[PDB]
Amino acid sequence: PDVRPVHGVHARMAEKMTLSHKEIPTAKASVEVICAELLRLRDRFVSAAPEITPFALTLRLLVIALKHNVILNSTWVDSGEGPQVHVHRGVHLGFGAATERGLLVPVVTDAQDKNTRELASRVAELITGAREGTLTPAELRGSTFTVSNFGALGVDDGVPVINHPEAAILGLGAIKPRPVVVGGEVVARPTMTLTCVFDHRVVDGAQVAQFMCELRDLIESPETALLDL
Amino acid sequence: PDVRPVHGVHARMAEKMTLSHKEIPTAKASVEVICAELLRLRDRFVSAAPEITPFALTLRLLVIALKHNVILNSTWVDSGEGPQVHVHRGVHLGFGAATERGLLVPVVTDAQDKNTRELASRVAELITGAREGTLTPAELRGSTFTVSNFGALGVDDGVPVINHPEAAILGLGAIKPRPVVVGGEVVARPTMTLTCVFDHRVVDGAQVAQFMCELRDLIESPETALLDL
Amino acid sequence: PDVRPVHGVHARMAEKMTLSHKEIPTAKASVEVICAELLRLRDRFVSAAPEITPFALTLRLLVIALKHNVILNSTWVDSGEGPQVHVHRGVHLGFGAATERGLLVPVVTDAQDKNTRELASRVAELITGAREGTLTPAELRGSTFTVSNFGALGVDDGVPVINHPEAAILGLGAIKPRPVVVGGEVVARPTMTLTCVFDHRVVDGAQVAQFMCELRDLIESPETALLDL
Repeated sequence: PDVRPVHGVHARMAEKMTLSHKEIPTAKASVEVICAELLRLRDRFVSAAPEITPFALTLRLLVIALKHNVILNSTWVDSGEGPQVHVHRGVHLGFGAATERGLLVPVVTDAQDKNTRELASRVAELITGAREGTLTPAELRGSTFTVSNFGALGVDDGVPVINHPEAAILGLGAIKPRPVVVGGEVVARPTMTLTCVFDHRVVDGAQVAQFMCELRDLIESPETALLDL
Repeated sequence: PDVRPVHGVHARMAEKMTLSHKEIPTAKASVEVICAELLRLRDRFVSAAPEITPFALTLRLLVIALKHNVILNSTWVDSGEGPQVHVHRGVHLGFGAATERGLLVPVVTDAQDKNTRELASRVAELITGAREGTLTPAELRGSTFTVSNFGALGVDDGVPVINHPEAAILGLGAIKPRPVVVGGEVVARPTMTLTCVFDHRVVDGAQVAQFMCELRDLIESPETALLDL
Repeated sequence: PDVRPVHGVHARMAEKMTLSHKEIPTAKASVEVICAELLRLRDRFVSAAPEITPFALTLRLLVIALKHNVILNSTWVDSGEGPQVHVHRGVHLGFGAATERGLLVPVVTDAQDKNTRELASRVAELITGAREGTLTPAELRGSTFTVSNFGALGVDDGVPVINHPEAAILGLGAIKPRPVVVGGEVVARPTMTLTCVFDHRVVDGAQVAQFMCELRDLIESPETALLDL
């Protein structure tokens, strides 16, 4: 066989993947989301601000949903005085950026303090930075929740691996036209499947469902929630 | 961070989740099921007996399918004289009931001996009991198979965790109108995705497929199988 | 309980399932594939060569995709000089064949060297051999990649277990008519969901997406790629 020694970003990925597999009892919950209004909103602003993308808007709405479902942004801890869940006050949002040198996971520090435009600009800088290889050590660490946008790569739905010691990860399926029922009629709509993989020690099914339903409802009516645009 | 010590129902969940993750090599099989006839049957009886719900009817049809696919209701055993599968004669059916105090898993003991009406009434008592916190220790133990109804919480499809030492768990996705093809035409129907997660030491793919196909076919033509109504 | 001692093909399955669960940090990626052209191509040749099946054509197109995405056909190795990925030059394609005596996994040795007709004939011999119990030890070993055709058993989508020490497995969902959008219209098409489960130490998300998108595109326009017919 062609023998490839593993180093760098591959070695660390391989390390991080093994740690998660070993420690975290996972479960998964998925919801189908209609993205017509999301893309309409994008169309409204993309000329004046090209960084307002469906991905950026989704991350903004995710931050809102995490502020309302705090248990999703947390860590299981056993060190010391018995079993504890540490619920994090800051949302430091990791997201995958696939590059020539492999995938990197830039982090939006204190995403909870950012308005839609602020978040969109920062995500754009981080996407650019990952691609050009100019990210600092601080921009590649400290996440409390992570997103995997395999949809941008053409995957319809997927099951990503929790970024240890986080309690959950969100996978974003591909946005494309699919058939859905609206007012009893079969119609075409842009849609996507969201899949949350979670540490079932930390988060229960009722909690994940509440989070995902909220996220779906924000994305399906984003204009009011993003009234800071 | 906000530090939450873990006790009670959370602590036991966290314990049960860890045990399953560690021991069970899982695989998953899903089938899409059309629920038009299921809801029609419900409509026929819900006035005189409000406990005949789609969930209750689904559990009844699940019991029938387990009686016909006995390997699904079993336990992997290594204690003693080598590897054994213990196939259980009784179907003691656990199901999730999410409550203020977390999720509980009431159990229908000897579900195999119950007719549709008997099962529906018992499920209703158990749902009430979980909500009001009046379940006995005996009503929270002894399951041989478990159902997770994340569909009632709005989740379209999901991957639940096997309730150790059981061999499989069934997830019930949300029932809602979705597009399907019937006689070559695209039509709206109420549908749901069923997902079975199974111990692949115990159950093989042919066995899970046979079980799930039977369950689908019962749900899609339930009137004859539930001729004890 | 009815106590069943475990031997033979069941015992080895149980062994292989446990090994995979313990070692491999998995992730999963799925794509929906339209199969209209695949079945049209089959119709063209099934009279003169009954072994040209949708399954055989899918495996042929899979081999092509693996030749172009070599990392999918590989093994994680830690023995010796640190972490290595061994990329295999031969594609020795395992596939599930469910039989009276359980499931067997016949192997097409050097599948990369076979033309469409050669592969189709060999797959047919191997299906026959598994059913009649006439396979040699050599025809049941040495795979570098494995396929699980749970679709033939009626399963719409599934999550199979990697055949250790392989880096990935492909699940083939059931081919049937489902609604899809084509040129903005909701239409009926035969479709299937492909699910790849992969060792995330070996393969990254960009690599799996590239593989799966290629496989989808081959299946959706197979006539040119199978111009050796």
